Amino acid sequence: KKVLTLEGDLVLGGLFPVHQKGGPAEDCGPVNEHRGIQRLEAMLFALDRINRDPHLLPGVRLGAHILDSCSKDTHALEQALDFVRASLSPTAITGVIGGSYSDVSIQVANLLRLFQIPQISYASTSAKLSDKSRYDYFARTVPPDFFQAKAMAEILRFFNWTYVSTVASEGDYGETGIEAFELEARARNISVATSEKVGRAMSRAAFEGVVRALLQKPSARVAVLFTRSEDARELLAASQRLNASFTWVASDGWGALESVVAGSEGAAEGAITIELASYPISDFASYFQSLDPWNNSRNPWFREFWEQRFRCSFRQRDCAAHSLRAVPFEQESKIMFVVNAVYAMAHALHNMHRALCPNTTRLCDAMRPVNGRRLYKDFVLNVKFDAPFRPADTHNEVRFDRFGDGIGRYNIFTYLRAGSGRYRYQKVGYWAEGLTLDTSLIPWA
Amino acid sequence: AKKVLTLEGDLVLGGLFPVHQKGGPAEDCGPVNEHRGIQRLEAMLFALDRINRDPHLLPGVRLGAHILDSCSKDTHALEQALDFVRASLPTAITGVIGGSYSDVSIQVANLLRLFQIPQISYASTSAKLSDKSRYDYFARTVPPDFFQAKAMAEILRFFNWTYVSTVASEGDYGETGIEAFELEARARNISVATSEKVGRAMSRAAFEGVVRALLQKPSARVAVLFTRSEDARELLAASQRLNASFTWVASDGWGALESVVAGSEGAAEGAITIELASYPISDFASYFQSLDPWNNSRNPWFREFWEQRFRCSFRQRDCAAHSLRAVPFEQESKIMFVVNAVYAMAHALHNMHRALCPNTTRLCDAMRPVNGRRLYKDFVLNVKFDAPFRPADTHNEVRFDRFGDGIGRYNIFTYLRAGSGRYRYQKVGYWAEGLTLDTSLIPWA
Ligand SMILES: N[C@@]1(C(=O)O)C[C@@H](Sc2nc[nH]n2)[C@H]2[C@H](C(=O)O)[C@H]21
Ligand SMILES: N[C@@]1(C(=O)O)C[C@@H](Sc2nc[nH]n2)[C@H]2[C@H](C(=O)O)[C@H]21
Ligand SMILES: *[C@@H]1O[C@H](CO)[C@@H](O)[C@H](O)[C@H]1NC(C)=O
Repeated sequence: KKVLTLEGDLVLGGLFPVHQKGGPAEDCGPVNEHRGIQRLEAMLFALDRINRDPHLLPGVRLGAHILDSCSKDTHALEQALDFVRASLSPTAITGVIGGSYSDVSIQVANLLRLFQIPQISYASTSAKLSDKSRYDYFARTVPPDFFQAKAMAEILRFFNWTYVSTVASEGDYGETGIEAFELEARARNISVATSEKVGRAMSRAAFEGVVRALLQKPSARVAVLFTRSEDARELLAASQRLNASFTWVASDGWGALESVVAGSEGAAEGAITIELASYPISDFASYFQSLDPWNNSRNPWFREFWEQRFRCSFRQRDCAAHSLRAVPFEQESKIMFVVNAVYAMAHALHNMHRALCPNTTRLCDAMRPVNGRRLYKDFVLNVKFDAPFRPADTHNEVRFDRFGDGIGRYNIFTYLRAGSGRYRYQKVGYWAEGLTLDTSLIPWA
Repeated sequence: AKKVLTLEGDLVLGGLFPVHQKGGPAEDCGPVNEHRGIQRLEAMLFALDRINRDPHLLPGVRLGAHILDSCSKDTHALEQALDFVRASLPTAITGVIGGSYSDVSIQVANLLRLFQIPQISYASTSAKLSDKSRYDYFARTVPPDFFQAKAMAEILRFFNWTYVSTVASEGDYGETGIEAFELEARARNISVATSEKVGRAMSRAAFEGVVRALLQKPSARVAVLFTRSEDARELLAASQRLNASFTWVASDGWGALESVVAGSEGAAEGAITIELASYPISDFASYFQSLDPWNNSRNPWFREFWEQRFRCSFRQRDCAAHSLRAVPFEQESKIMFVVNAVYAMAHALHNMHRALCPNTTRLCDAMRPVNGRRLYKDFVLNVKFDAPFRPADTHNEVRFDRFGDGIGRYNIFTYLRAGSGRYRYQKVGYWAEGLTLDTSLIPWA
């Protein structure tokens, strides 16, 4: 029901999974701290900096119209009507920063393309989206899963793991993710034992059956997963439950999330996981940690996040005690992707403005209204700038390929039992046009 | 701009037919589709006319039309289907009849759902459409593909074909059809040698590539297909080209179509093919054959079809010289289902009128506008009536399960070389809650 709106000369639409998927009865579930709130605030942070950037649209203010998908594609669409309501007779949406889940980005793309509205995803990695015959107004700051699968299979060949199995979740991402793995596997002389399917509706018993099924072919110790966080979580819990031992090789969904493993550490010990290569942003941590319910009114959902986060109630008046500065900050992995995606849309508009409004620094009649086709084809796809807030070590550019995709850069991790019974994720290498490993950091190596 | 076919009435029904084929790699619409387009489109117009003369079906409420051309492309159909939702925010569409190809019905249903517009498909069989959590306003006069996939597995079993290969066309029809197939197969102790995918833009070399992949497993002489017509056609050609022999077991996409086997009669000989169980509708052939370019001004694609069918031009007064009665009439396999969908929607509107408009025969206040949620849940799903223009003997009735699905009734054919030398299809079986076969009619049996 709620929308986040910010004034500006040009309004960018946003789309985030602020809430999780609801019950069979309800549309929306509880608040998403990391993939919801933190990702939405990275958008707000980025627009704030952009609006204080002298070399980036100094005469044009970037406004916002941010929607909640509730982690369900059909819901994302009901909301997404806002972006197009004016045209079908918000006054004007210049472009959409959004889609977390591939299924959401695909659904929203199918509508946005009917209105020539450009779209940039910060998280969607299904290979389908690379097709400009169907998703001709879609671009992403992340690479497709074509390269993730290619990396996963390359790890197996290096470790001489010829017999292995697969799990994967219902949805565009997982299903189309594991086929890409199996294809790259077969090309490397890698056999598949069993190929399993997992849903969210699936209960404790059904997850145990998957683990049971993976044992039927015991010559395959290594399990390859292209699953959602909560599916990886469950399958890992089911493993500790009936004391099962697998060599997990898992996709970005699990990545280096402590939540996926928390509680089922023993079973997880030794897993090799993929996280799309990114870096933290120190300015964003400071920004997020300084947010409070009385000073962050512009976020319609922040008070709900706060009650949930600090098990308090504003009615009860027990929320003021708490503070984000006094708790351990853990930035979400794809925050870089959210900032990059916001900056990419801003660079595109600046570049469009340079070309269409030569005399004035302000929004001229040529960009009233902005032509989406022209914007996407000639400006979005042709941006080339140094990624903001990047470390001194890496020199990353924000650029789109022919298919609107990002560069196939991934970080490889291992989960290990560290000192004094603590468990942690360690960076063992990276995949950027070939595998790169340091097995010294790998315990079982 | 593209034309539309509109007819006035009190209540207006949407129509969606593949009038044209997919255009080239750079054009949206291709040549005219005589059978799946023009004939199916005319069949909806025939049903409307008959209903509008019917004194027991909406005697006071006239049914109008807004028929759109899909051009056999989901992206094109969606551009067009916007005409269906503008009045909801200016013609108000009370319900839609349409979607031939599953991709199209799914895409359109995503949009239609947002505005509460009921959709009755006459040809889309993907099981994906049976999901009410996302296609809550969709129903169809055809059965879902769980039945046809089961029917296939039962054909294998009957002939003891326990080592087979599968081929699916990329999409919601092919991929979900084979998924279901493979499960039904597994349960019957039938193993799958290899499973192949036929892409969206395949070359002749790509098609050969597929055949070579099937030739890698020499024991599997059975090739089970869930393919589009042109894919089945193209697979046979490659099979002919490589002197490759297979026992094909195929879905309604190949059906009893001569389009598919023309040129590759030898490669196709001995195949087992499915076609949904239908009968030819009586008065439609006579209706269709009595159509000419001057009396049929209501169809905006009829002149184009005339010029294509009779290889003539109105620009050179060439065409008049002809008639559809001089030439043979072959009723497109799914005409029945098109007529049945129109009536299902008319009966649903009739029964809703009886309930909400007790006193009058005209549209009362309660149905201005028609509440789509009410219409679908209370009337569309509860229709039960004798099938229109059913053979004088038959007792067939139009109804839907509680999820909008039709009931699994199939005709099984064998492609044989007749005594007279010529190649033809022959009915040898039926599937309705179990398999029935006449092996005497199958030459290799
Ligand atoms: N790459 C993604 C995609 O859906 O394409 C996969 C899913 S993984 C997930 N599903 C539920 N929780 N986590 C999500 C990831 C992200 O939002 O970081 C996107
Ligand atoms: N049952 C269908 C579905 O797509 O669900 C399968 C496809 S087969 C086809 N024929 C030509 N191109 N593709 C189409 C059939 C029909 O409209 O007769 C629907
Ligand atoms: C299939 O196998 C069974 C078991 O031997 C046999 O009785 C049956 O006749 C076979 N059917 C055909 C058509 O070969």
